[PDB]
Amino acid sequence: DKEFQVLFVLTILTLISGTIFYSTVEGLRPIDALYFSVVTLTTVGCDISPQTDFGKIFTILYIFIGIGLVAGFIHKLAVNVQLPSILSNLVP
Amino acid sequence: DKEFQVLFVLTILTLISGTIFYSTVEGLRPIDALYFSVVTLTTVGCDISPQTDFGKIFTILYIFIGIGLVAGFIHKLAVNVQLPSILSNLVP
Amino acid sequence: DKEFQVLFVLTILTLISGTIFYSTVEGLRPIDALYFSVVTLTTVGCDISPQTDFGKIFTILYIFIGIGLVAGFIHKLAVNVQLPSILSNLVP
Amino acid sequence: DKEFQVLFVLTILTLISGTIFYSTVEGLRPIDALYFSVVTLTTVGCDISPQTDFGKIFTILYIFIGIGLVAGFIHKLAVNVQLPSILSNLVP
Ligand SMILES: [Cs+]
Ligand SMILES: [K+]
Ligand SMILES: [K+]
Ligand SMILES: [K+]
Ligand SMILES: [K+]
Ligand SMILES: [K+]
Ligand SMILES: [K+]
Ligand SMILES: [K+]
Repeated sequence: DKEFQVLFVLTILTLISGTIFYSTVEGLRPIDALYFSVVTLTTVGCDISPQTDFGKIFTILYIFIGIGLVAGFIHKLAVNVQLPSILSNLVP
Repeated sequence: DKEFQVLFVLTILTLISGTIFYSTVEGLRPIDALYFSVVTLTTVGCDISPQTDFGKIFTILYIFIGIGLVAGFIHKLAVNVQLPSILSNLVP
Repeated sequence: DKEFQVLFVLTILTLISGTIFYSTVEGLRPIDALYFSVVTLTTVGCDISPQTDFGKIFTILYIFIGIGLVAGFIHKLAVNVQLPSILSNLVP
Repeated sequence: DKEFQVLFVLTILTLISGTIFYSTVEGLRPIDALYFSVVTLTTVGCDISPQTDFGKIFTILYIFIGIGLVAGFIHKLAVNVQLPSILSNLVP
């Protein structure tokens, strides 16, 4: 499934970029920076906000450019990969 | 309505898993753990974040795997079960 | 536009119910209770969480039953009512 | 691509309006006011809430009127402008 892999690669790259940015500029531990990237792009959010003007501007751009991609990835992780499995049982 | 029941079962199982995980690893009361699972997977969020690295990693995986499912469930709870009722009045 | 009015009425009723519930059980001012209802059902969220077990259970049910409705309402407020206006200028 | 530009213009105007409102009434720095507008309309949210009744009422209206628009803009920024680029490599 190429599109799955493609959306996966772009998401991975997006999250790597976010992890690097927030670990460097906002000073988060790598794991916390990946968490922040993930909850931002899925719109889940969390209890902290960037506190540098650079972090705020980057987050604005990051959100606008990443939400669509991660939403597409979540969609296919659910429908091209998850739906079939569901049918694997509910029909004999 | 099979698909409704199926989405319902998978959602229940997802939420049970989350309740168990967050009550065990993050140490939340069962009710708070279910709340956290629910607001996470609907992307509503809340004022607390996991504070163990295990909780953060699990939440990343949980979000990615659960959002699609709960969104589908919410869709059908609204359209295969809620829309008809609406027509039950607005047309004689 | 009937469906607009219908989605509007159901949303109003949903928000009224939320305002009453959160002003009574969580003890919020009416305006804060309406804010909480609105940011919950649009998944925007805010910096506070219900602190009674009754408020948490109600919010779980409220979210599951209301998000679909408000999403439909937001969709039509944007497409059956907002899109035409946009065309009102960008084409002579 | 006209629709892209149109959605872009309406989004810019929406965000400008939010920046002005929150910098004036809630007293946020311009950059923080734009951040608040952006995380509100993308439903990402943040760790602060308006504290004037005027800010709460405006945010209710702002959300209802803006979410649809920004969602459409995010969609096209991802599909009319981002998808082609993706094909630019994954096919020779
Ligand atoms: Cs959120
Ligand atoms: K901050
Ligand atoms: K959200
Ligand atoms: K929050
Ligand atoms: K934390
Ligand atoms: K959302
Ligand atoms: K609380
Ligand atoms: K506040």
